Amino acid sequence: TWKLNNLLLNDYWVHNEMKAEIKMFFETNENKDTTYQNLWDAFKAVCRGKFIALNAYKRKQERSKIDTLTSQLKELEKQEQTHSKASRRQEITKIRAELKEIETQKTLQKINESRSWFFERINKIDRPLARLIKKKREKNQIDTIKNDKGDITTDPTEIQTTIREYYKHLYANKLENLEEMDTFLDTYTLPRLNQEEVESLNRPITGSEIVAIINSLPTKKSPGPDGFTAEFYQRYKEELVPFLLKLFQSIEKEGILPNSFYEASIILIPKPGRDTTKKENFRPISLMNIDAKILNKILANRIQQHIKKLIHHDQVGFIPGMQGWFNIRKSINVIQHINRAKDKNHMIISIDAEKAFDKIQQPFMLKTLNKLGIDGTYFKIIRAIYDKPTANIILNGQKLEAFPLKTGTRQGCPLSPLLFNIVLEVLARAIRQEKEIKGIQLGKEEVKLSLFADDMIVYLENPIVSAQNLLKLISNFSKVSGYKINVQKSQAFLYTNNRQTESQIMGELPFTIASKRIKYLGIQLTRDVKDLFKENYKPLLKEIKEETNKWKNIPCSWVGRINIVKMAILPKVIYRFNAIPIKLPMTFFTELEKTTLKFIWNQKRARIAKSILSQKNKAGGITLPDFKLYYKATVTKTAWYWYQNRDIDQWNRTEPSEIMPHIYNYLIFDKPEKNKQWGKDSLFNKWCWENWLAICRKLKLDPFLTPYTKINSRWIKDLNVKPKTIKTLEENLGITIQDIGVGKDFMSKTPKAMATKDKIDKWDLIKLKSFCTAKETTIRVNRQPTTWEKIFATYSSDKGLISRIYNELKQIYKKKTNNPIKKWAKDMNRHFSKEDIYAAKKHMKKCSSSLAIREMQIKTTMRYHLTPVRMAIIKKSGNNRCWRGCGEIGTLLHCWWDCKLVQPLWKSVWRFLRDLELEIPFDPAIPLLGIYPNEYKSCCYKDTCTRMFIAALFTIAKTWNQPKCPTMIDWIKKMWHIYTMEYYAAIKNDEFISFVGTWMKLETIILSKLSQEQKTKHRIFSLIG
DNA sequence: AGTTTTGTTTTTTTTTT
DNA sequence: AAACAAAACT
RNA sequence: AAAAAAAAA
DNA sequence: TTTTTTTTTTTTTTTTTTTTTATAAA
DNA sequence: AAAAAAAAAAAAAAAAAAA
DNA sequence: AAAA
Ligand SMILES: Cc1cn([C@H]2CC[C@@H](COP(=O)(O)OP(=O)(O)OP(=O)(O)O)O2)c(=O)[nH]c1=O
Ligand SMILES: [Mg+2]
Ligand SMILES: [Zn+2]
Repeated sequence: TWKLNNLLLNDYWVHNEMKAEIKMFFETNENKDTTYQNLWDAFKAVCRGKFIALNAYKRKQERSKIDTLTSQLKELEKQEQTHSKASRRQEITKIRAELKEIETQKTLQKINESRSWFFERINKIDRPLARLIKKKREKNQIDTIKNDKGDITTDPTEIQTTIREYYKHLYANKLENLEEMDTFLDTYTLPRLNQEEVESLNRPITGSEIVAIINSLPTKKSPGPDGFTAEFYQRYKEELVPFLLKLFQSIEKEGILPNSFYEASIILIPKPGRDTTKKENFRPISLMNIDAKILNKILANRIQQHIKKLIHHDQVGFIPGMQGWFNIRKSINVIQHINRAKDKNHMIISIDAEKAFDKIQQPFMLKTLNKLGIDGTYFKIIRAIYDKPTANIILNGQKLEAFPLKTGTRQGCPLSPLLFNIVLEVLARAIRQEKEIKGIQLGKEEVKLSLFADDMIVYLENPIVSAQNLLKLISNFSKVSGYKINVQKSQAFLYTNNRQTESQIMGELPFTIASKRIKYLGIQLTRDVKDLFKENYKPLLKEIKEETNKWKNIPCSWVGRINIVKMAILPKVIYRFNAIPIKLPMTFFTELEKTTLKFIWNQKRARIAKSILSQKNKAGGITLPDFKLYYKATVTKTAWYWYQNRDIDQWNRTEPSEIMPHIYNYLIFDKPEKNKQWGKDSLFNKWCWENWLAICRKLKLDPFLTPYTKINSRWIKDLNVKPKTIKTLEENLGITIQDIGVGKDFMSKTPKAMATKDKIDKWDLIKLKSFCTAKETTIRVNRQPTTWEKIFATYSSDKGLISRIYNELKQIYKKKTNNPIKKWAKDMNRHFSKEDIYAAKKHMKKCSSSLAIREMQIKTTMRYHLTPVRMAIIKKSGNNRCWRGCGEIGTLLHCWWDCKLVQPLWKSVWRFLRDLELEIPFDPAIPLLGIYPNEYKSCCYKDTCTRMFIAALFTIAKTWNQPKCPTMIDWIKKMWHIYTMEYYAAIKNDEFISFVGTWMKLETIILSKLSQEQKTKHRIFSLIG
């Protein structure tokens, strides 16, 4: 079965022929003998045909010379068989060499192109580095399976039969009891879309809407069974979009899809931590055609606009703008309530749906859509999509016969996640409505359910009655929906006053009782909240230690190892902070940094100080992650939710009410409270507040009355003023006191405000007028806001909040450090200005795109290398002499510049610089640091000079302690290696005009100095000429 | 008149289901 | 994390 | 070796 | 209930002690 | 020579006692 | 070498 090889899309001739035939197919064929649904499948056939004809012809053309030479040679050598002739034996000898020459040159180019690709990526957070830490990928196979007979057997046809028959059976059984489905849907109260929303769903698809979905498709994904890639649609979107628009208009009008839209390829994924050999345990992941996914993406985006009307905020999975940590913190707060409660009769139950996406009954799903009020062209298209889907299973690369998908949503489809949620929402609403399933009461809050996708947790009081009624309702839902739970795999915490009472409830109920802990959404919930640190954070330290211990001999530098910590460790650390932001002891951070540094410096003491690595300005953009500042950024982030005061955030309201419940709405940018006994038992919120204050006083802010103080605040309420006035001001004029206006602008800022001014309750203006015009009020409110205050007040999106706060914290806590560039200036007798020190830092960033070349420069400037002077101090000795043996004292400036063994190389480089007909002083700061005197600071030739100098640095460093001269030829080899890596990358990225500028002059000079012997031995030949 | 800063956009990997 | 472009401050 | 949302660099 | 004193914790600064054996390539 | 760690000082918040 |  064919696939498009994306490499063909690059090639100038291939593109021109395809663009020509796409025009020619549609102009010829398009008429009313054909439906557009048929015509689209006919187009794809012709297009797949032409790619095959183009690929084959291209491959012939590339081989034509060796084709000819091999034919011509064998002809002459058969002439040898009758009579053996000297001149022919010469001619045969000549050509047989040239055949071997061409085969060599093709081989080398393939190696150099591969090395060039790796040279761009090395030590970067990219697929190569990610693959280095991971084990070898698998090619999925079956050779042994466990049989319907109960046998473990290995016959190839018997496995193909046993797999297919099993998956065919899973999807086969569609329910038929439509009248019972209606009865369940009438039993309960459900939302409805209104006429404006429904009109939005059914609106005509447009050409601009299609191109936006094409632009966003994920590159480097497998194609569907027809073998066209996302890269194809992106390449030809100019031709394809007019015809695609005609396709979707025809589907809207008729509700008939093309036959290919139904097709999908199942590949079998083994589930984590379970048997391969059981057919029981695989996940079927589907590949669909890209044209069908374009349509399905259109429909999913439309319904996503409305989804918050349909789905209650107890569901956070798949929902835009929601967070999984919302459910984790809510659940921990409920568990604390039970721990505190004097009379215990309570249960917490974790439930998961078995094969949830596969077992949804499609007729129930379509009835649900109508009941919510979705009908018209949108419902018509959804019904067509489910009319007859089929799968083929691809096993060991072989394509099995196809079966119908009569249950389930399509498990690799963009529309399937939302459709599953809408169906599950019918059960969620029914549980909330039913009052003999009793929730837990937390002051003014009742809590019953939290959902994440198909994952469900339930909070009950008086479980003996309440849990039985829950099970009964789920049975009724199962009969109509198809949804099913495994009750034994469902885990519960049970709380009772006596052991007798526990034994009764356990006897009656089907659930598994967890004494210590339940794993949930990535974390451990504990039966007592005291345990949170022990179960979550202590295990996380132990797991990081083992992980770095395995990696300890991995072959990358300290630069690459820093990136490994960022890529692999940092995400799981942040996730745990965000789920459970409890006060952590200082020893936790001490152990985490010791472990991480010991890995980066390969169990040897650091070569560069962690102080210098702290800031991006220093060390060329390599930065070490600060775990304490990430912890502070996560704890402080909660304050953004307190200021927003959103009705969806029930997780924030859930902490112990005991003295006073409202206070968190009043804390931020609002007046200090005398009472200091709120939050006595707070797990999260009290620690958040203490961190917020400490940062504000570090900044020397007054946090308590600000340009962002709300009208809905204690400041206005301690003025004893009627809520009708408060609401009037917000309705008319906006929410901040600065929107009212203070001092001389009290209402006068707009006519709309003075239009408001008369309206308000008579005496309350005199109260307001006094406060708003007071001398202290004008001073505090009129000041300019800081960047810190803008984070919490200004932004309507929680998006990207940890990264903003962390960037502020790094400036607030910015430390002083030693500068290596100053020590260089002392090793030489010279002063570097601020402009010189700026040039050194920029150069260390901009010397290359490759981290390989950048690392070498960074090590040179930052004084990485050991010296005899340093080593004699360490060993407590007086033998500080140059290791090369020239007899002088081994300072760092001796080792790089001044040693007589190194000096002949540097003079060689200055001879080339005269052949480029530059002129530069002979000054160690230019090649080692990148600091030029004030004339040459501008010059265009610096990119050439940078390549010459960094090549010299490599040559000297390679024989650092050796009693021999660095040679000129080793220097030319390095400079030619860099030239080669840059050439293939410059083509791949279409940069060849830049490349020719830098290298062209230098390349001519390198070739002029070598002999033909040397050029042959070291394979030095032009890639430009 | 010149350089630095701030924001958006395109590309990588990891977390949950 | 990088690059590019727009606006303000030195 | 596919889908959705979220997070960081 | 309010104000002042005392005690504890955290963060920053300064001084003292210890190191590593060459490096880049892989 | 250079980096890290330990020790001491300084400041602010919280608690208890007195006015 | 650490991809497709
Ligand atoms: C992990 C994962 C999940 N999904 C979707 C589709 C199903 C739901 C539920 O997945 P679940 O872990 O419950 O598994 P489930 O299918 O419900 O089977 P069991 O719950 O193990 O019976 O999430 C997916 O599309 N891709 C994935 O890689
Ligand atoms: Mg499930
Ligand atoms: Zn020397």
